[PDB]
Amino acid sequence: HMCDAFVGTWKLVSSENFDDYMKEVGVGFATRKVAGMAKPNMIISVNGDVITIKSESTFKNTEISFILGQEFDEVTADDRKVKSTITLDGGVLVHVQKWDGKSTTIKRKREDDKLVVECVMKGVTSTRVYERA
Ligand SMILES: Cc1ccc(C(=O)CC(C)(C)CC(=O)O)cc1Br
Repeated sequence: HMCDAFVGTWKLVSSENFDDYMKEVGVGFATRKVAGMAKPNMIISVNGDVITIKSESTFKNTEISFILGQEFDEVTADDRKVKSTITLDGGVLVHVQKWDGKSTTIKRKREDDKLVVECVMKGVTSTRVYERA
């Protein structure tokens, strides 16, 4: 029942500062423009200890399955090859991605009826708000 309140199908409804976050990550112009249009469906499910987060989008579909605290390989939507570790900290899913000596942290939280995604690269934060689909 660890991630019960995250499970479901969610649709992106708002984004703030995503272009700057993507710049800080190293995403190039064309990918930033096309990625920034997308309104993905995020599908979260749990089976035993395995959490799956899928993103269905007009830009790029992605899928990760993981066990909390156990590092895994991830190919991000912008085609970075990262090493990811996801933990639960006070009810927040905390996702750290490492690649090329860089790091970004993505936090996912339930707030009211929304799922709020905060993406941080150095001093730059983007906030992406999802509602139930
Ligand atoms: C270029 C690009 C396109 C999409 C995404 C994501 O959707 C994942 C995050 C950042 C975690 C945001 C979210 O899930 O809404 C990331 C990058 Br970089």
